[PDB]
Amino acid sequence: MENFQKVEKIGEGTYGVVYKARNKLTGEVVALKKIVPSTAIREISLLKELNHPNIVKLLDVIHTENKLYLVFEFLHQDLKKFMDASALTGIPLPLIKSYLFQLLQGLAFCHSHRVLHRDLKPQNLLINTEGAIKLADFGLARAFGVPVRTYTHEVVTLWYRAPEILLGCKYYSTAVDIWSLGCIFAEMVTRRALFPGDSEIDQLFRIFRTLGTPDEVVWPGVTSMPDYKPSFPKWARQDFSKVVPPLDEDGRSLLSQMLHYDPNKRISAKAALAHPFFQDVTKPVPHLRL
Ligand SMILES: Nc1ncnc2c1ncn2[C@@H]1O[C@H](COP(=O)(O)OP(=O)(O)OP(=O)(O)O)[C@@H](O)[C@H]1O
Ligand SMILES: [Mg+2]
Repeated sequence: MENFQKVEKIGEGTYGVVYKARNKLTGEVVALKKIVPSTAIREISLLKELNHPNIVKLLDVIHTENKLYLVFEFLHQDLKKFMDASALTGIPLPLIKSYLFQLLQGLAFCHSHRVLHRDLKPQNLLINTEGAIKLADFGLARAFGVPVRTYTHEVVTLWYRAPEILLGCKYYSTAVDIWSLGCIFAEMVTRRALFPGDSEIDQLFRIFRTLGTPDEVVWPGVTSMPDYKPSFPKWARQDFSKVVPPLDEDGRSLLSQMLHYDPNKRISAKAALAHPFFQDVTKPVPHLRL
């Protein structure tokens, strides 16, 4: 790991600390994550073969001295910062659209190989100057664990967590990433998080107050999930037209099928790509200050 000069601490997070760095041989500019379990080594290593244009490439895995270093392709900005920069104005719809479409291609790819992200959030979505958006940190949650408290005391977000994970479903599927990207999609449109919980019960209860408390009608098997409680308050669903207002009906219709309560009814990434909302999809360039 001495083959890299550290330029700047990009950030810290669940697994470790990310630095911008330079290859002392190549001159290649990379993101170097400093995170070892053998199971975790083999799984990280098969992720190296998961290449796709909307997936941040894992250049190399440097395992030395009980220390693990993940060297990724570097991108100049994440979606959280692009969003904070665009607050006043909002992200134009055609770019939101391009972004959702490309993230769906990324998910269709990984899901077809049976790999889930499990932790999608605006900081894990990286963008460049040509209009591309890529998923970062795919596969890592299953390969190492997803802690309560991110490494540097920071608390991983729950705002994007699917309801079956919150209800203690042990074997959740690729549908959990479609739930999370739906919540991001909504947030790009409105400029405000859809479900900002600050705890697991608050998270749940914020989902219940917009989409209605789920029951055996909308979701067969829900009432015998491990953290389901018959004492949960019964709240009615609200309409999407109030939820993500500006969005047109193709957009709300796609969003509502991404937010289905039952993960077997939730749209897959491959069906979502054929949805009529994407009929006029283009690829615009964003306005970016590096
Ligand atoms: N490949 C990369 N290129 C450029 N910047 C990156 C890259 N990967 C990560 N960063 C940015 O570095 C910061 C730290 O990323 P990090 O993975 O540690 O945290 P996170 O995405 O916020 O949470 P999590 O640990 O769950 O991934 C975030 O701002 C991330 O967007
Ligand atoms: Mg990350």
